[PDB]
Amino acid sequence: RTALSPGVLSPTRPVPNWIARPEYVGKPAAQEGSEPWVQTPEVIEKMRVAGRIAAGALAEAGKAVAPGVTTDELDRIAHEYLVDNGAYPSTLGYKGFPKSCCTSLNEVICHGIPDSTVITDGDIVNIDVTAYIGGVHGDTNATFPAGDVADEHRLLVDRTREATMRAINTVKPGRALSVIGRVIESYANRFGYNVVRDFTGHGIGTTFHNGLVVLHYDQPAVETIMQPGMTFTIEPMINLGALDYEIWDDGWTVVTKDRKWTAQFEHTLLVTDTGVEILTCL
Ligand SMILES: [K+]
Repeated sequence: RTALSPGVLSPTRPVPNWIARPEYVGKPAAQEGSEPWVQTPEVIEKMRVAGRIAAGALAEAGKAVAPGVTTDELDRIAHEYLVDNGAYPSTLGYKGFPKSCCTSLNEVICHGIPDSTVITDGDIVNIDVTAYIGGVHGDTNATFPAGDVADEHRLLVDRTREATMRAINTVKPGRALSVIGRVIESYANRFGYNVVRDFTGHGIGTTFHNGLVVLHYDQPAVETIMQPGMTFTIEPMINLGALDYEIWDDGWTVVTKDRKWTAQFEHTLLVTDTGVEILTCL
């Protein structure tokens, strides 16, 4: 199975005029990074709706993962589900990004651009989709096997899923945020895996990335304490090989230098009064 190269993009998919666009659509940058990390009860309830819809779009596209299919076709499906449910796909026009989800095969760490790329037997593909509705975002992702995937790669996927769920299950108010990345990295290193450092989880609410950073590796210098009403992603990228990467000329696609495969899972989480609630569930 050869190292991936860029396929060709389908044209911009329309979304109905009546679906509110985030402010950043059609602009070179977003107005984000200084928004409160704790959400009002109103925004939390709305994020339940956005997260539910993202989860559905994820589940739908992931159902179409099969040898023969294009990444572009996964995007079509995710886009349709978001649009049919009244949601704007948050990635569409986010800093110029051209599609409605990210599709990240094999050695693509993250930010892959749905295209003419045809999935083959044994590949793994991450699909990351975000919903914007009622003025808020919800983001979820998962890595899906295509065909007869090698044990090596199944285990990577299952272990990355597990790391993520372990980390989620440590979320509680009064606990150090740094606990997330300690749990993740300790679990990954157990199997000889390497945790991506340069890409992180983030606060999410009325803005896509509100400036809160959630590290997935052990970094006990972070002082941030989790508080009820905080909303953020946990989204570890976990590599079979070394952390060294390249970005393609499209400006988005992140690939492992060594071309070894990598996996990722993600939810949008609420810190409740007593623990956690996963917002990106069906
Ligand atoms: K990947």
